[PDB]
Amino acid sequence: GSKKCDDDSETSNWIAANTKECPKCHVTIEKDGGSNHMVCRNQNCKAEFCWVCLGPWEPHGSAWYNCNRYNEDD
Ligand SMILES: [Zn+2]
Ligand SMILES: [Zn+2]
Repeated sequence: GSKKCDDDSETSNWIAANTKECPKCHVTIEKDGGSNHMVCRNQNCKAEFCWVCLGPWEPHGSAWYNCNRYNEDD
């Protein structure tokens, strides 16, 4: 299956389902796996956002805004 090492981001053959980008500047990022506190890697951005829905992390930080990681209530 892995002919190469998927090291090339240019192809984006892996990012298609193994990674996502910043919803603000659209820079290739990578989920940590912790408390969902995802922050941009772009030094010209560094915006913190909810990786799950790719929305603002600020309302998600126990403020009032709830989100659905893998279990949707919808
Ligand atoms: Zn960004
Ligand atoms: Zn969210």
